[PDB]
Amino acid sequence: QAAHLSFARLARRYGDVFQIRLGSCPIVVLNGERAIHQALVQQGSAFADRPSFASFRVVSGGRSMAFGHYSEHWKVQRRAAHSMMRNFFTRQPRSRQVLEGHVLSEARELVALLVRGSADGAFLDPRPLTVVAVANVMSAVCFGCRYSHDDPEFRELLSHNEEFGRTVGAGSLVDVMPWLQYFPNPVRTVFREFEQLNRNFSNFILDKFLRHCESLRPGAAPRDMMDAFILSAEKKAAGDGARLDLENVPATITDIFGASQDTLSTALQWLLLLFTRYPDVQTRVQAELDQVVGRDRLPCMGDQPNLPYVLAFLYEAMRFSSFVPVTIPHATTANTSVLGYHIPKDTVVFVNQWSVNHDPVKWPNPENFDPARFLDKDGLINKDLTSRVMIFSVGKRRCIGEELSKMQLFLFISILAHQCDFRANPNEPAKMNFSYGLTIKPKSFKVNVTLRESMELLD
Ligand code: HEM
Ligand SMILES: [N-]=[N+]=N[C@H]1CC[C@@H](c2cc(=O)c3ccc4ccccc4c3o2)CC1
Repeated sequence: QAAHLSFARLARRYGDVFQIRLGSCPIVVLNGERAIHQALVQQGSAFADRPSFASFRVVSGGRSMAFGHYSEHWKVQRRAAHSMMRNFFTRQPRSRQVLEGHVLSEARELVALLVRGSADGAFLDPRPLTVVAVANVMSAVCFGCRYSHDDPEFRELLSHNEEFGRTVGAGSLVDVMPWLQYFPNPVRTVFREFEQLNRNFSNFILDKFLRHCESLRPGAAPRDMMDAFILSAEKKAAGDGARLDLENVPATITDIFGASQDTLSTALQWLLLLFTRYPDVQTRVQAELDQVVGRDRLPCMGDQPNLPYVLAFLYEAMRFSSFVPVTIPHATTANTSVLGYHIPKDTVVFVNQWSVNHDPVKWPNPENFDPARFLDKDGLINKDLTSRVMIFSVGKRRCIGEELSKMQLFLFISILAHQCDFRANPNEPAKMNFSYGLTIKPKSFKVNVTLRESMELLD
């Protein structure tokens, strides 16, 4: 009973394009490959605008990029994030290394703690470790300051993600039915909780905005991304390519932290769930890692073209999961048409990512987890097929960390596979249930982690 599912069904009789009406507001639901790539690439900028949904106006003081309406103050606000998304990593040799280093740093902590909780045949919820973990990499990049797995106030700040999904997830009732906010019942709850955890993110980050402003005394080289965005805006204040005004630097860092922490936490959940619930893909990835790099030395980002399965799993996991099944709802700039069907200006729009990744005219074994799906005859990755899984979206509103988030999940499992052993609790029958909202996060699932051969992570 999650919205990604029910649109491909509605599509079958009514069209790859059709239009539901949620409460009052009119949704157009793009479900093909052909639908989406027409709409968002070929008619892009005609769909690059966001709903007039006022939960979006809650996010990051209303100055969010994720949820912001498409315009020229938004142009430079995306242009400045991405060209920081692209610039930070790669400006000079080893730009990636300091990032790479955090993943290893944290990977060593994860397998330490995963193994810690799991001794004596035990099993444990890997959830609250993989978010402390994933959020540290991004807090070391953004704020130059990781957080311990002791800190209950940090773990707090992270323990409300299922809320932020639900509220602004496509399929929802907090924006499109304003009549529901006068009385107790799920839809009243789910939004009031939502306004709470946005307060606590934008209070947690405008916080780091002050102290970094307190830090950077003109004779300086930016020692953070928080810094780098302020150096960016303090250079667009007292003189004259992509540079914000300060007033949006709190908001734009918030989106880049809040995004990553939630999604990359999910992604890294799902992969463990695919090793536990498909033992023999764990085996392959775990083997091919061994041969290509060795037991002798733990694996690094160099190894990537030389690891065709660990990509071919990464990608099938992406597809099968489709853990972002419906992108942050788009809206229209001017008029348009998709597969003929004429779609009026400012109409609300959804984008079904699960209906690119599960169309069985394009994707044969659609609900089978099959990584080796992505594999050439002589055994290679096959760039042709692999570049058609829809999960980061496309055209004007596509994801800007895609580049980064791939390099974070690759390492993270290239360590975890190569260092640890993952067991599904055999006493867990009725299947791995979920909890849908923007993202598809597994419900409490339990895993036993033994070390393969000592700890090589210790520097
Ligand atoms: C596996 C990891 C990730 C996935 C699957 C993912 C997926 C997505 C999706 C589906 C969207 C919406 C696209 C649309 O509405 O057209 C999006 C937007 C966004 N993502 Fe991600 N994302 C991931 C990681 C990250 C990370 C690490 C960051 C930090 C850079 C990030 C920052 C953003 C931002 C700022 C937006 C808003 C872009 C915009 O509205 O124009 N994402 N992402
Ligand atoms: N999968 N997927 N999609 C994207 C992932 C997350 C992106 C995002 C952007 C923000 O600005 C933001 C802000 C405060 C948040 C507070 C708690 C949790 C999350 C937050 C958050 O998340 C938007 C959608």
